[PDB]
This record gives sequence, C-alpha cells and structure tokens, in this order.
Amino acid sequence: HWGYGKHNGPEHWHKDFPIAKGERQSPVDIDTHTAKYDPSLKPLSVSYDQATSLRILNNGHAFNVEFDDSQDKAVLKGGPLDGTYRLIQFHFHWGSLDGQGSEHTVDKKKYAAELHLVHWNTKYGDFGKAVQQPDGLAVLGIFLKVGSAKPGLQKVVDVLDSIKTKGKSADFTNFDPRGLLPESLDYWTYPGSLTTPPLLECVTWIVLKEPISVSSEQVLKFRKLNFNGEGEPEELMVDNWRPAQPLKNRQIKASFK
Ligand SMILES: C=CCOc1ccc(S(N)(=O)=O)cc1
Ligand SMILES: C=CCOc1ccc(S(N)(=O)=O)cc1
Ligand SMILES: [Zn+2]
Repeated sequence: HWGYGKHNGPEHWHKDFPIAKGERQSPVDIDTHTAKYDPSLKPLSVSYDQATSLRILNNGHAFNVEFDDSQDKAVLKGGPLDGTYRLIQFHFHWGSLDGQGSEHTVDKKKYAAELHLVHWNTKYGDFGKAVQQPDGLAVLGIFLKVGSAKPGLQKVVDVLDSIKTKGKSADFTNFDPRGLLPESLDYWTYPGSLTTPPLLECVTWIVLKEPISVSSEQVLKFRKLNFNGEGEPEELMVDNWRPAQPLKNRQIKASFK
C-alpha cells in the first residue's frame, strides 16, 4: 500500500501507478514570473451557501470533510471552467514542521499546509466517472501559513480527536467551508492530476494566490493524527504531501496582473 514513508512514498508510486511519470502530473512549482496573465479568464464563482457537510473521515492519508453531492448545493464555476463542478470533499496536506507541508510551491516556497476543495464536473454524473475524464475535476487549492488562527477552521480542528486513526469517521454536519477561504479569489490555473494515487490526469487546478493564516495550535492538532489504524504502531500523520513534479508541456495562467 502506497503512503508517505521512506519505503512507500512518492518515489515508489510509479511502480504501481505508472502515470506518476505522466505528462500532466501535480503538484507543480508555480513560477510567478513565468505564469502569464490571461485577461480572458473569468472570476471564480464559489457558491457554497447551500453546502451540506455530512462526515469527517481519516482515510489513512489525510482527513476528508465530505459533502452531500447529490444536488448542486455547493458548486464551483467560472474561472477557467466550463460548466458546473460540485463540491464532494475537502482535505489538507501538511508538514511535520511549519517550513513544509504544501504540495504546490510558489517560486519554490513551501507553505505549512495546503487545503484542497475537490469538485467534480456534473456533466459526468458522478465522481467515479469524472476522474476518468481530462476535465473531470476542479480542485481549489489554498495555501496555509502559520500566524493568526483561522476561526472557521476551529470546528474541524476540534473534531480530530475523534478520528485519530485510519478508518475512523465522525458525523460532521453544518460545517460552512466559506470560512476557510481568503479574502481574494485571485488564482493561478493549470491542467494537472490527483496528487495521490491513482494520480489520474483529470484535474483543472485552481490555486489561490492569497494564503489563509492558521495558528500554530491549529496545525499542531493536524500533526496529532495517525496514519495507522487503532491498535497498530503509531505513526504520526505528517508530511502527507507529494513534492512538485515536472511542468513539462504546460503553461500556468494567472487571473490577475
Ligand atoms: C462558517 C464561516 C462562514 O464564513 C463566511 C465568511 C464570509 C461570508 S460573505 N461572502 O457573505 O461575506 C460568508 C460566510
Ligand atoms: C479517486 C480517489 C482519490 O481521490 C482524490 C481526490 C483529490 C485528490 S487531490 N490531493 O489531488 O486533491 C487526491 C485523490
Ligand atoms: Zn489533496
């Protein structure tokens, strides 16, 4: 089973998931000087007012806050996207130290963590079909830096004690993901992939320029989670990020000048 350890981490993934060495892998370094402003890019439309969170799950790789995606309740549209993409879950990647944890980097800078809000293109009917399409998913990525607390994150932080180990889930209703966004929706965008196996090349990445700030105490609580299941040897869930992959034949576009 793949993971983030010395013996099953990102350098090993290609042996079971050969697309790991593909033409549009994620994450990437965002070279801010080389990214080109695209004045034809529309503003993002984030419509989360009717979002229905259901549950939070430790899946052994991260924790997912899951949403009801059986109707257009929380959707992403506009920007580089054609059509409507429904929010299915969000999760984070984070480090063992404040100086690493993000998957995307900005001029080689690593942030302490990165939030991924995962959406699937409604024209494909469900998430499983969507991941088989080159325009199946839109993932909104948001960097986290350590400073002031993010009040809208605290409800997530406080439930983590109940899902410490792999396979644990807890009810998690009425959570409003709007509380996780920064003020600005300026973004970079490029075609890429899932950043974990199966590494499918199905994602339009939309990475916000403005990080959110979270407190040291908030990120410390992420680091108390476990990769392992209950009753197994404890391995802290930290450094669950894939490093930047070759950009290859891609251009990163900026929504802003
Ligand atoms: C649960 C936290 C909610 O966070 C926000 C934060 C801002 C808004 S808005 N765009 O209406 O001013 C709505 C919800
Ligand atoms: C197809 C099952 C796995 O689903 C996902 C969904 C999203 C991601 S990521 N880190 O690229 O946002 C990784 C794996
Ligand atoms: Zn992710």
